[PDB]
Amino acid sequence: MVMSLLGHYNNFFFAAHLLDIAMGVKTLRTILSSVTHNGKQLVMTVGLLAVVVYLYTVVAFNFFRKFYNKSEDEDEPDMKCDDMMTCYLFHMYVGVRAGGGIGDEIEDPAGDEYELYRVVFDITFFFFVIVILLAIIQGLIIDAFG
Amino acid sequence: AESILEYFRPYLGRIEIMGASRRIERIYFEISETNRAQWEMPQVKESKRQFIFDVVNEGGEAEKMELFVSFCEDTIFEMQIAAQISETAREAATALAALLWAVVARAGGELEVQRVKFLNYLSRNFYTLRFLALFLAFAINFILLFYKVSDSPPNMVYYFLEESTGYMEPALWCLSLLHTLVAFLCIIGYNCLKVPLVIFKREKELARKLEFDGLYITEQPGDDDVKGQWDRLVLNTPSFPSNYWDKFVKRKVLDKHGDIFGRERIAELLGMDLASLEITAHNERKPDPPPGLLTWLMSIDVKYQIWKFGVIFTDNSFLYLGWYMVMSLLGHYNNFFFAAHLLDIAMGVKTLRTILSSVTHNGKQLVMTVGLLAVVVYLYTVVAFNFFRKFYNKSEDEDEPDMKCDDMMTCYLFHMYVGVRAGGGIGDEIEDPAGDEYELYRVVFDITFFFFVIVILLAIIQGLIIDAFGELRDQQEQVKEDMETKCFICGIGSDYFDTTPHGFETHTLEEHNLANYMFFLMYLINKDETEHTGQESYVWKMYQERCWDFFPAGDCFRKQYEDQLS
Ligand SMILES: Nc1ncnc2c1ncn2[C@@H]1O[C@H](COP(=O)(O)OP(=O)(O)OP(=O)(O)O)[C@@H](O)[C@H]1O
Ligand SMILES: [Ca+2]
Repeated sequence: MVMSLLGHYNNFFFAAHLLDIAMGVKTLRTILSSVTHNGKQLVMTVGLLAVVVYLYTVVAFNFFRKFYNKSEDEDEPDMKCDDMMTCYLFHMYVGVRAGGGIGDEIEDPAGDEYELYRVVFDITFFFFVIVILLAIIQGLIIDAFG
Repeated sequence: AESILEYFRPYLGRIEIMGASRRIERIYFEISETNRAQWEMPQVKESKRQFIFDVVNEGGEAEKMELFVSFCEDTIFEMQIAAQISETAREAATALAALLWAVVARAGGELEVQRVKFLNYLSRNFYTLRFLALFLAFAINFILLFYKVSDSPPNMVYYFLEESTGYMEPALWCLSLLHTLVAFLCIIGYNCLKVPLVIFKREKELARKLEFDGLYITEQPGDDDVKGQWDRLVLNTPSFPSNYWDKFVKRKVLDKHGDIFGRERIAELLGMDLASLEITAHNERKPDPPPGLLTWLMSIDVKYQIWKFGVIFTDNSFLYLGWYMVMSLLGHYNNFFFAAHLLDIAMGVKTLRTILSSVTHNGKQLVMTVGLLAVVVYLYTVVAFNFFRKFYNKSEDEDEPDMKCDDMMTCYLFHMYVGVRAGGGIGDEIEDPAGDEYELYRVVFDITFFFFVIVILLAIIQGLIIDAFGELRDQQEQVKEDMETKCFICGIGSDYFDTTPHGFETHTLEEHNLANYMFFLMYLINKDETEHTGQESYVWKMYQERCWDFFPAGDCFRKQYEDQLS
């Protein structure tokens, strides 16, 4: 009722009705219920992913400052390593997505210093929050529907 | 007589044993109310849960009852030990952090006496100290989330830039000072509370091994286990049974094997030399030596102290707490070392401990699979090292100082670091094979590389870790459910008891209940041997002789008397 009434506010609020109804045929209601059926462990797993990404953020904050830049010529006003908050946001928003961890969006480690101290960082980041953690999260929701 | 029966319902306790008649018999006794009151303690219930999960899951049906009786013997110990208790980004960050914390809390000479008075307070409330430690770690990390680095001091300076509010800067200092103390309190509480359990367990196990076996006198020590060797340094001490009840157990071993072997050798191996003095001590009377308080108390068994310290340090929980200590201490090195605490604690809620254990649960094949992936990538590296040199370059104009094909080491590193990741094998990061030469000799290389180390090998590795977690969940579910379809004492399930309504509740609540035996074992202790009934002494004799035939194991008063009582 209230959304239908607010629809006459000259807006698209009518676009929020289809949903509620679309979920009338069970085979979709079960899907919608699967999200919260097993959420008590889903929230813990999400928290674990968040703390692992934060751990990597603080590891790379005071060791790999000179890599996190967006490669702008003659000036680098954008550095995602100076503040802890911006670095954490950048990791949590870019590294999780992408194919492969934060090895596709930062400078090449071809430089002599810390090369072997960052190749392992990239590999373990790709191995611990992409091929296991996201796999587990996707598995939990899909398996509950089954 | 309904009223008296109802009043006396929570005291009478039924058990069922068989023996000397080859038929099931009933027993009755009185359950003291203090024991029932102390039964529902926070530690006791979780210990029972852990014990039942361990017994049902780790395989049984042969030593099950022996482990049951052993658990009873151990749990009596802390039932005793319980006696000593008498008296913008910031807007988003706060909202998200509060949600995470909320769900975690939803599932998380005469002057020396005052020292003991204050120290006994820690053992009473021990879990809350750990709760406070987790809370402090959370708060200090959330404060840490506001750091910044500048090229000049306010040579890089890690100056902490707070918000417009000038507060919360010294709060970091005070919280850092407070966290170390509230973790040291946890350490002291653990050293005061839990270590008697493990010490007593080891003492009891050694006493059982010596009494009913000659592993340290007759045949040989196993000489292959650190636990089975480090204990050789305590046999000579005069105070070996420090916490076990049998404080004169040394007599039994020499009385059982001191004749078949060298009696002097036996009486010298176990310390306690000159057994004539021990024999003649109980001849005239019991003298009372004068007290030597605070004068000769320094003289203590050095060997026993060393052995106890070894048993302490070989443990895992205490080592974990000490690791927490050392990291907290190193935190005051003006660093982020406080960021390594959240973890250890975060893994407190099981549903995460199972995930953490799944990584190493099946690692014995995981390492082999990783090695196989490494050798396959190396094989492709040596295949492409002497055939496809002119492709591996980073496309720099007018000069190519960077070639990842010249050295074998650089080529292998480049493959192992780039090709595995990426979507598709090494076909997205090197030159196009459109050139006429070797085109069909490299298209197949790219395709097979994408097919053999990406869509199979990584899939297998991801499958192994994920599936193990599923197996762990299934194991926990099965250990929860199996106990709901059997009795853990009877050798039969719920199907036969379900022929009548509430049959299983009747077979589990008033008949053998897994808790009536708990009261029975310590009720036998209180009543002197002269007052034992015609059956109490019967079971007590076997219990002292370690024969578990008196458990029913197959039928409980109903299969025997089906026709007479249906
Ligand atoms: N032989 C048995 N002894 C005890 N409980 C049994 C037995 N067989 C089945 N059960 C089931 O186990 C329940 C008690 O054991 P459980 O491990 O669940 O105890 P708990 O976790 O302390 O809590 P609660 O007693 O409320 O279930 C009984 O209520 C019954 O449903
Ligand atoms: Ca008598």
